[PDB]
Amino acid sequence: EVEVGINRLGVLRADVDNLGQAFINGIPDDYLSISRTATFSRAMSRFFKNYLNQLLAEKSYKINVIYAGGDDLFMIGAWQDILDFSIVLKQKFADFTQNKLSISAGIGMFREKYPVARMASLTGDLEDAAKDYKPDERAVQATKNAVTLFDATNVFSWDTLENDIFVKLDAITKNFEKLDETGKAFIYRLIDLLRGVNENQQINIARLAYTLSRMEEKIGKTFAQELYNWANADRKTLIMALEIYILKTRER
RNA sequence: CUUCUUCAGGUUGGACAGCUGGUGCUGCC
Ligand SMILES: Nc1ncnc2c1ncn2[C@@H]1O[C@H](COP(=O)(O)O[C@H]2[C@@H](O)[C@H](n3cnc4c(N)ncnc43)O[C@@H]2COP(=O)(O)OP(=O)(O)OP(=O)(O)O)[C@@H](O)[C@H]1O
Ligand SMILES: [Mg+2]
Ligand SMILES: [Mg+2]
Repeated sequence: EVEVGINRLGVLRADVDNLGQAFINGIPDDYLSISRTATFSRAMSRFFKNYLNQLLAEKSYKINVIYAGGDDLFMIGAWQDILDFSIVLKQKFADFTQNKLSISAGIGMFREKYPVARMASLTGDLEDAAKDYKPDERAVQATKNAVTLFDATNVFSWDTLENDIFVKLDAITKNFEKLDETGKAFIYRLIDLLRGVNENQQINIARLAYTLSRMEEKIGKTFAQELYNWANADRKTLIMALEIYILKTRER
């Protein structure tokens, strides 16, 4: 049903972080009652089932939800629908839970005949890679508040990190729709030369020099140097946002 | 039976310098 995009099947596995701990010791001991525990349980279950149904039915979503139940989530649908509903899910969970419970997800791209058992297993281990996220290896236990985006090693977050990646994605989508339609061939050049930076650095600074060299009447070099500015501090962020932009805008 | 057989300066200087278009589609689980 998509016109510009990719022919991949995206899935979502959202698991609330430390819900079992939120039941063991999350609720205050002084405010401990059977009615209050039942209220919290029913609120969470109603949230998941009912509000997932209503949130998808609010407007046209290409999602074919497999399971909501409780504390878990499975979804299969259009790849871009999975990506743009992950943010909706995180913001709705934050609003309903008042930013008290963390959630983790995992998204995988699959063909039209990929093994669905393999789909689920890969999405589960990506979910675990999102569950075991720690900015620093000093504090006990994991933050658990992360999302893996198509790879177990690509553990991004939902915080200001995801804010940055989505701001970058929106900016790139707005800017790079209308190039000269001929100089855009440098995009794959950048992608394949930034795939990993632990090796010959000569070509990276060479591409920087080439971008500086490119001089005509265009948007200018404001964003053409913002690419360089974002090409050093944010390496994995730039490659992830750029790959998301490419997959969204690929003429496939 | 004379008296120089060429000497001294400019050796390239500017202008453009790669643009446009396509850009993995079909067949199978
Ligand atoms: N009222 C109540 N219900 C359930 N467990 C309760 C309660 N009071 C105390 N406890 C204790 O908590 C743990 C729960 O462990 P578990 O039995 O594995 O059960 C599942 C699941 O049945 C239950 N669950 C899921 N959804 C709900 C809702 N909506 N309401 C109540 N209970 C619910 O919680 C467990 C889910 O396990 P995980 O998803 O793996 O936990 P996690 O948050 O994802 O951890 P992490 O991977 O992020 O680190 C028992 O000890 C029980 O006695
Ligand atoms: Mg859970
Ligand atoms: Mg669970």
